Amino acid sequence: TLNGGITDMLTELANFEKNVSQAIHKYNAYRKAASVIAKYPHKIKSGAEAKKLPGVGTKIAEKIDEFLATGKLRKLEKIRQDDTSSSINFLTRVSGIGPSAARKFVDEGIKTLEDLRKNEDKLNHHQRIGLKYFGDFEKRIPREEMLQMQDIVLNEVKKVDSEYIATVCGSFRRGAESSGDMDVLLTHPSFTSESTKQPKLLHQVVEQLQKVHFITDTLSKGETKFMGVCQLPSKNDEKEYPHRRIDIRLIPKDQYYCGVLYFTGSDIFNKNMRAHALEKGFTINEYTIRPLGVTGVAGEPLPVDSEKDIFDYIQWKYREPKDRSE
DNA sequence: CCGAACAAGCATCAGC
DNA sequence: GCTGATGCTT
DNA sequence: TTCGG
Ligand SMILES: Nc1nc2c(ncn2[C@H]2C[C@H](O)[C@@H](COP(=O)(O)OP(=O)(O)[C@H](F)P(=O)(O)O)O2)c(=O)[nH]1
Ligand SMILES: [Cl-]
Ligand SMILES: [Cl-]
Ligand SMILES: [Cl-]
Ligand SMILES: [Mg+2]
Ligand SMILES: [Mg+2]
Ligand code: NA
Ligand code: NA
Ligand code: NA
Repeated sequence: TLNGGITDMLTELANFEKNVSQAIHKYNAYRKAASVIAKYPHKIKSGAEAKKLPGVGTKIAEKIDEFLATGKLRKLEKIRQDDTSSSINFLTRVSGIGPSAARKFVDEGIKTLEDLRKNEDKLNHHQRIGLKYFGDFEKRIPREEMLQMQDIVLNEVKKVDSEYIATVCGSFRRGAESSGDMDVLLTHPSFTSESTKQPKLLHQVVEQLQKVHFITDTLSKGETKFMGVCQLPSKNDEKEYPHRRIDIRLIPKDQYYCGVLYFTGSDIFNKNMRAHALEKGFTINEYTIRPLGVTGVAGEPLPVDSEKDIFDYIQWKYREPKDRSE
């Protein structure tokens, strides 16, 4: 956190542009600059020094100069005073409330936690569960708790069918000492890119985790992606653990490496890697890497036998998960 | 100067 | 119902 | 907002 004041400022600007201005490219620009500055191994002395990094341009350099000189940014001082911006930023902290619904709620006079709680009938299902667990979802998960959760998920999945493989990805797989949620990649040999030989593969796992009261709520659920809520069991007289967000993603078994690369992230790492792929003439998603043809149409999937094969195609040296926390 | 900026699953809605 | 756009999310 | 052609 050599430059934590700068990166906090840029993150706050990113969130303003996403939530309030609905300016996605400014949001991405600020997050990318925060990320590249976060990895920079010197304490930054000037905007000009920062502008040498890719993703930091003229406007962010000027803001860095203001922040170094004064410890603050007038632009943010003013945003913090703006009631509509304050209301919108608060509302978007509820899972399922994005920039559009937040602004609509404000128009309707719904702008505080109390307002939301008395207007549950104006929320869709996702938003209602997001409100229910508003406090819990902003708490971090100690890696010690992530390990207990991993043990439950892996053992319960095994009881449904010993041929499932569940892999915990996200920041956990990158070795983080705490995580914001739990991300689980799931495979089963019945589900490949060529055929689905058994129905309900994801449903059966969700069902088992609900049966043992690990999964407590559902935000969304389809054939390949579950987004929901879980909770560790507590012992006698113990206060309960916070409820936690859990995402489960069933991926074709032959596409595990693209899937685990995607689900390990970070999100900015993936954006950077995919952007580099495009510059190299490839496109990467969670299933495949394919060349781009003469006109920019993706060709056929390329053979992939390891995470490293994907890095090789785009002429990147391999990066272990712990070095992808961008 | 100016076009591109990662890629996609699920929920929800409008239009036919 | 189906299709496609949009919102929200990973 | 930044980058690259
Ligand atoms: N290509 C692409 N991939 C994305 C995106 N968002 C998330 N992902 C992928 C990478 C995450 O690690 C992974 C899990 O998504 P996540 O939001 O749980 O992130 P994470 O890396 O686990 C955070 F550090 P934590 O949850 O601990 O707070 O999903 C995205 O916008 N684009
Ligand atoms: Cl924008
Ligand atoms: Cl500030
Ligand atoms: Cl594909
Ligand atoms: Mg996560
Ligand atoms: Mg570019
Ligand atoms: Na730069
Ligand atoms: Na939100
Ligand atoms: Na997640």
